[PDB]
Amino acid sequence: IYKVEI
Amino acid sequence: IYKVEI
Amino acid sequence: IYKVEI
Amino acid sequence: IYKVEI
Amino acid sequence: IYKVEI
Amino acid sequence: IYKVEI
Amino acid sequence: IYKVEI
Amino acid sequence: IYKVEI
Amino acid sequence: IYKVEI
Amino acid sequence: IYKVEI
Amino acid sequence: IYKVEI
Amino acid sequence: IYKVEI
Amino acid sequence: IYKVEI
Amino acid sequence: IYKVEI
Amino acid sequence: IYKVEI
Amino acid sequence: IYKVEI
Amino acid sequence: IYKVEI
Amino acid sequence: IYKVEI
Amino acid sequence: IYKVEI
Amino acid sequence: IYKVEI
Repeated sequence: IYKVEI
Repeated sequence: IYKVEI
Repeated sequence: IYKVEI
Repeated sequence: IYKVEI
Repeated sequence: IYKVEI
Repeated sequence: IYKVEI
Repeated sequence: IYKVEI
Repeated sequence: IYKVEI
Repeated sequence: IYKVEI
Repeated sequence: IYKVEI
Repeated sequence: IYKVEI
Repeated sequence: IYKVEI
Repeated sequence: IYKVEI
Repeated sequence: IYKVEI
Repeated sequence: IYKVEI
Repeated sequence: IYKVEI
Repeated sequence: IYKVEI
Repeated sequence: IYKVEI
Repeated sequence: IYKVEI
Repeated sequence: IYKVEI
């Protein structure tokens, strides 16, 4: 599970 | 701006 | 399952 | 703007 | 199942 | 503008 | 089943 | 700006 | 598990 | 600015 | 002026 | 499906 | 799916 | 002026 | 998925 | 002026 | 994932 | 002026 | 992950 | 003016 955010 | 994935 | 958003 | 997928 | 939206 | 599909 | 809309 | 992953 | 952030 | 990892 | 396409 | 407009 | 606009 | 694409 | 804008 | 991409 | 901006 | 990338 | 800025 | 990288 992951999240990337800019 | 984001991506979430399980 | 995933979500991408701009 | 988004995409959601299960 | 999915949804794409602009 | 969208597409939904099951 | 699906729906597309503009 | 970040990334989180398990 | 990890997190990176700027 | 950081990184954390287990 | 635009084009939209699914 | 598409639409173009000027 | 896409949109281009001027 | 823009382009968006999924 | 992407967006470009001027 | 920008570009965003996932 | 990335963003470039001027 | 910047670029961000994960 | 990185960021460059001017 | 800077660059940060993990």
